[PDB]
Amino acid sequence: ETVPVKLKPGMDGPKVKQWPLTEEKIKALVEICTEMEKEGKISKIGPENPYNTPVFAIKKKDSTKWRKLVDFRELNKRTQDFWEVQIPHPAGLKKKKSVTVLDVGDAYFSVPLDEDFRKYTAFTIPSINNETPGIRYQYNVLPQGWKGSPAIFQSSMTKILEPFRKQNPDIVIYQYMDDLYVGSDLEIGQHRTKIEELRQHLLRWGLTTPDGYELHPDKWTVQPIVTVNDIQKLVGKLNWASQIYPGIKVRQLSKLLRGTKALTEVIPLTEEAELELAENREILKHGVYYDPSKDLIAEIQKQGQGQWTYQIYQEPFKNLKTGKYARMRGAHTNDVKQLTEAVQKITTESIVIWGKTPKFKLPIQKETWETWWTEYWQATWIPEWEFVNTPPLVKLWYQLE
Repeated sequence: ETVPVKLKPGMDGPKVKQWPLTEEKIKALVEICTEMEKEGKISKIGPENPYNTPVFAIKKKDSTKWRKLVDFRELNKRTQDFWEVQIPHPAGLKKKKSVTVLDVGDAYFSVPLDEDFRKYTAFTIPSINNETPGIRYQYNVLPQGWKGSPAIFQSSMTKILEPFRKQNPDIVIYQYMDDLYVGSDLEIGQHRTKIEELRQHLLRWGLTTPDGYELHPDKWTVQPIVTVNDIQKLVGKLNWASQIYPGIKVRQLSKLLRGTKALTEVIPLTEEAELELAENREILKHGVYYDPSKDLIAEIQKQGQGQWTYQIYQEPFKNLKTGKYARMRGAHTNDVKQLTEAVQKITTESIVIWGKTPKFKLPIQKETWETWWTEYWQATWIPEWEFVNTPPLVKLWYQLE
């Protein structure tokens, strides 16, 4: 029985023009869709259907095989709120040594979609070289990219993950849309095989996965701190921290390090050193509070060569996070391609940290972005974005600024 779903009250279905596509991407979309139809994942529809949603084709990682990407941003805004289902967002996830991202989207296609709602998923596939009108389809199954899919597939996913979660209590698995984020502190080799065990478990359920994507949230921000061998570790950490806090205490701890004492030797804790340790922990340890009910906003500025700066906030001037991205040496300069990668990363961070995608303000012209962005986009999701409003300067040769 299809889980009944409704649009938000007083809201109609999405109508969004389908953007023009390259012959190559079209030829891929046609072939992809022809097969989705044979499998009954989608069905042709008649002229009686007003609604439309935009579609494109991307390629993930090194894969030369095309993936279809539908833009549900409108539909998702207009869809009912599933929050009843949502399991508070894990804070520990961002702490983990390694976090891998799996695309579970294939799972959704085994679940039928409510017959009443299907009309709203309508999309148009342009023909080759626009020789004939485009063909319009809809979704008979939970589509990838629609916020309803994960909410409705929740119970089923929980069942699939249960055994592995029981078997690995120290591994955190968190889902956002079509992606499964698996964190852990395990040695990278151990972690990797844990992912592979997972992938083989999901495969037992018929759920197929593409090779994972490795993240190291450890390296996103600069971080707080934590036998004779151990006392050397501390002293080394304080000396390092000394270049930061001039008040860090050293000599008292150094006084205990004089000797031939072996690694095994256990040094006693003197009342002289403990003062330096308690005061050090004291210099170790505010910020701005994050409100789950509000929205995350991300502003991006271009710093002029390879450089881009960003801030993430809710109320202006109060920033939850600020950072910078820079173009690699030896990389061609393409501002859209670079900006596209920055947006995807900032989003990945927001997803991992607050479990939410920020609304973007992009330092670039609307036209440029909307033309190019799909070329460089590797993500299964798209955020909301807004372009700074200024007109670009148009100057002919014979004109003087």
